[PDB]
Amino acid sequence: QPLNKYPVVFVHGFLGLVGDNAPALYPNYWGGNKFKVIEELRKQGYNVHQASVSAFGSNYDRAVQLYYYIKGGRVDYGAAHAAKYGHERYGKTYKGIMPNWEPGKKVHLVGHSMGGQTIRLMEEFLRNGNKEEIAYHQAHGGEISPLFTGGHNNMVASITTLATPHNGSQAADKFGNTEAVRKIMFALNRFMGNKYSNIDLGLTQWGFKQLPNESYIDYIKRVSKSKIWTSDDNAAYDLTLDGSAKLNNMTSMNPNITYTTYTGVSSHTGPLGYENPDLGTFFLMDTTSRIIGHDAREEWRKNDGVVPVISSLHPSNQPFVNVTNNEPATRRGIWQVKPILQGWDHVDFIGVDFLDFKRKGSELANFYIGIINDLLSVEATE
Amino acid sequence: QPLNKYPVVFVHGFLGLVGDNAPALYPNYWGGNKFKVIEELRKQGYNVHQASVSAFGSNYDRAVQLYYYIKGGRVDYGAAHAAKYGHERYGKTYKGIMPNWEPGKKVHLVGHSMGGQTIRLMEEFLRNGNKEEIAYHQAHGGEISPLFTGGHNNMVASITTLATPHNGSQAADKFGNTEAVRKIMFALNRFMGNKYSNIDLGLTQWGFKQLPNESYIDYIKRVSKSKIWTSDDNAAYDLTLDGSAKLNNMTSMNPNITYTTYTGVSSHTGPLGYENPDLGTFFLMDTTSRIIGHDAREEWRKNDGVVPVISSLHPSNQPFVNVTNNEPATRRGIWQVKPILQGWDHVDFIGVDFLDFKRKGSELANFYIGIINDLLSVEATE
Ligand SMILES: OC1(c2ccc(Cl)c(C(F)(F)F)c2)CCN(CCCC(c2ccc(F)cc2)c2ccc(F)cc2)CC1
Ligand SMILES: OC1(c2ccc(Cl)c(C(F)(F)F)c2)CCN(CCCC(c2ccc(F)cc2)c2ccc(F)cc2)CC1
Ligand SMILES: CCCCCCCCCCC(=O)O
Ligand SMILES: CCCCCCCCCCC(=O)O
Ligand SMILES: CCCCCCCC(=O)O
Ligand SMILES: CCCCCCCC(=O)O
Ligand SMILES: CCCCCCCC(=O)O
Ligand SMILES: CCCCCCC(=O)O
Ligand SMILES: CCCCCC(=O)O
Ligand SMILES: CCCCCC(=O)O
Ligand SMILES: [Ca+2]
Ligand SMILES: [Ca+2]
Ligand SMILES: [Cl-]
Ligand SMILES: [Cl-]
Ligand SMILES: [Cl-]
Ligand SMILES: [Cl-]
Ligand SMILES: [Zn+2]
Ligand SMILES: [Zn+2]
Repeated sequence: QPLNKYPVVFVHGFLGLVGDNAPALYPNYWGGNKFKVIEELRKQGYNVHQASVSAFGSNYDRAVQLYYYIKGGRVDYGAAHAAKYGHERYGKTYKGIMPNWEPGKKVHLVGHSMGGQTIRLMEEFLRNGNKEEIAYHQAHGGEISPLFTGGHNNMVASITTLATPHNGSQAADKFGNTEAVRKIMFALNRFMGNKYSNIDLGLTQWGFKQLPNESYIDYIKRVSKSKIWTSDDNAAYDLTLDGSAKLNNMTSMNPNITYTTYTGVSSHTGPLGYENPDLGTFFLMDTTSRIIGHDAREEWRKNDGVVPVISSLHPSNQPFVNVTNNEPATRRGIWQVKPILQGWDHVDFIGVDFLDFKRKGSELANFYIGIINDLLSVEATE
Repeated sequence: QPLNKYPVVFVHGFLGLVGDNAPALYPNYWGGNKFKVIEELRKQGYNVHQASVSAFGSNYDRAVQLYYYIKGGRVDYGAAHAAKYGHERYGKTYKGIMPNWEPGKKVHLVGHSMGGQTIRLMEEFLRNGNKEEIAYHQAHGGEISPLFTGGHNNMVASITTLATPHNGSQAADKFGNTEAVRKIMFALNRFMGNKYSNIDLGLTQWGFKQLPNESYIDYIKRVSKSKIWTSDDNAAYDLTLDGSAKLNNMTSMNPNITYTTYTGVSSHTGPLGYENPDLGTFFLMDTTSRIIGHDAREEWRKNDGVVPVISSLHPSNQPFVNVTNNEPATRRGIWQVKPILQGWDHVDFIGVDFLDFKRKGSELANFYIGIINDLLSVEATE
């Protein structure tokens, strides 16, 4: 019935809120008003979905959530993970977009920004499991999530990433992951865990959910004891250069998966060889673009607002091949890096820059239809 | 003590809120963060002031308020005016920036946008009075505001306008002054008349101030009978082509006043000869710029976001002379039209476009120093 035999799952990045988990007035993550990715692709008869996973959590936490988003069930972050980092083992429970998901029934994964990292880690778990969980269930017994077992292959057809910081970003290193702004992010999460809140910012496993009969002062006190304040099991850490490198060092190429990347630049070279944001860079990335663009290492300067070009092309120590925009992108086992999109900033990929008239809806529709056609190709060359 | 002999009064336009009358978080009208016109000019030893007058009111109402802002005392809109339009005769009372203002003690007036119209009308009243008020106090006796008497000359040295819609704007005609959006404006003013409100949006003379012991429902009921809902004694009407024409038809050149105008362009000609806003046009003017730029009459298309160039150069029926940037702007009695600032939109003149990095503080400082210099010149060529 659907033109695509494998469902496509779109996976948002850091700070991403989608569907019913957004504020009353909020941009629509996948396409803004420029091209309503989910609705429009569906009207054209494609089977597509937008995952909802932790906005502020680690790639680990998100990757677990992604699995349960697709498969359905109670999120299980793993007993060893929970014990090591100091957060609940069990999380939200998901209906499941594909309850029969198993070897043989594949899914296409496309990720924006951090979503690309999240996708890689989930596949890692499927294929290779999680060593610390395997080891913990070996020593202490009990039940272990199948997600952490390994040996589950032939479940993801493609991994396609848009402006993903495969190699991290200095914006995290020098801003996002600093003490003062982590405190802000966590305070936000605390607040939005209050008992009148309808949005889940993705750190409730750390205890940021006020109980219905608990005072806010008692909430604050309970939650000041959480390890979140000092942990590295969070998005801000994972987007640093170190944090991303760690994911790179523990991931590996699946020879059956079609891997493809897209990258945007929205900076321009200035007097001294530093990079500054283009007029038309969504203004919220003004400061981060300048931090990146003024890097000591020259090859780390060009950026889409928050992720350097080097970081988005491909994970740095994984195999890649520079590809053309016209040629079929059909190679398995290798990062097919599409040609840099000139003038696209980080958020132009998802169409929410309503300030930028150069980036039009028809363009964005072509981009997404572009990706679907590549995915159709992958299906046809099996 | 002050380098300028005559105080300079800056007069904000439509929707302008200044000083103690702005919300908690709000751009500073005169210079934004780019150049703090009042503070900086003062530091350089100039005597300058920012008037506070009705943000939503007619040019008439604002013009009266301007007078009392400068002179001090209880705003008197005039008995005939009040009776004809159906609003209170008396308004707020002002401390007075210049209590001794009289023929011989002059003041420089610079107006942004509608502020330019307001300034013209005030001077008209000083010089020629108000015929309706003269006639009404003739017939019915009582006291009459000196503002409406006429014969007060030699009180304003200069009238300088920035992006003033002397000939009105289609944005008013086809948006601002339509039924539905006038209702929205008036509802806003109603709401901000509530008993907890600390901002005056300028229509309280129409009854939009909830009494301390009145219910909101009774407030709504009382105020639904106001003529404001159907009146032309409001800003939206006055910024229309007709509305501005009427001011033009009742104003005339004072041969002792130095008149000077500035105009911005922030549109570009498209495929078919229509004008579209430049990237860099403050986004809130996106829709108005397109309305203006798609006008049938070609010469009405080029615009700064909300004011067409034809409208800002000079009142259409008054004398003008195209001037150069270097030409001392020292002629009395004629509209000295300064050369168009390319890429300045309506709000770049006041520096509140924080999105536009092309328009820097040092540029805006030069523009304002420029104006002061011209004013110093006027003083010295007496
Ligand atoms: O700062 C960001 C970032 C990204 C990656 C890294 Cl690595 C880092 C970090 F930490 F390293 F610095 C930071 C996160 C989000 N930023 C602003 C959010 C945009 C927002 C939006 C977009 C899509 C939506 F569905 C909803 C809202 C929005 C707001 C208002 C609006 F008028 C339009 C759009 C942009 C980038
Ligand atoms: O709509 C405007 C208009 C002007 C003339 C005519 Cl003729 C017409 C009409 F009739 F056609 F409708 C309309 C009035 C104000 N508009 C937007 C408000 C700007 C705002 C601002 C400006 C100055 C301040 F001191 C403080 C805030 C602001 C908001 C948020 C922000 F991040 C920065 C600035 C722009 C033009
Ligand atoms: C007549 C009482 C209701 C007014 C409508 C809403 C005003 C908000 C209350 C302001 C405040 O308590 O700070
Ligand atoms: C503040 C007076 C002019 C605003 C009219 C345009 C605002 C509605 C369009 C939506 C948006 O601002 O992104
Ligand atoms: C991040 C902004 C959240 C939207 C706040 C306004 C909601 C409303 O007035 O209904
Ligand atoms: C269309 C009316 C303006 C308010 C909604 C836009 C704010 C947002 O981008 O979330
Ligand atoms: C709406 C209130 C948000 C709380 C801000 C606290 C920030 C901090 O403690 O660093
Ligand atoms: C019009 C915008 C003003 C919002 C101010 C809210 C606040 O004080 O936090
Ligand atoms: C630019 C919009 C004006 C809102 C001012 C107020 O709500 O008091
Ligand atoms: C937070 C970004 C600006 C809000 C968009 C608007 O005022 O229409
Ligand atoms: Ca952009
Ligand atoms: Ca501008
Ligand atoms: Cl939020
Ligand atoms: Cl499974
Ligand atoms: Cl929640
Ligand atoms: Cl009030
Ligand atoms: Zn975790
Ligand atoms: Zn009036």
